[PDB]
Amino acid sequence: GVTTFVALYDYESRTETDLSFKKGERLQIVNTEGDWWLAHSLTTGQTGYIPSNYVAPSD
Repeated sequence: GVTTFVALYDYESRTETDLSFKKGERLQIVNTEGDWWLAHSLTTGQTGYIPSNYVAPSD
């Protein structure tokens, strides 16, 4: 199903495959095994891996 999170802190992309996002962005997982998740930003429309410890669940 849909699994969504909100960013607690800004994250700047530093690799070829991760995703930059800002505090407050809504992100969905494209599941939550592990610490790095493939995500899509509902805010920005971009995608990439995000660190799970920068985000928190959001209905």
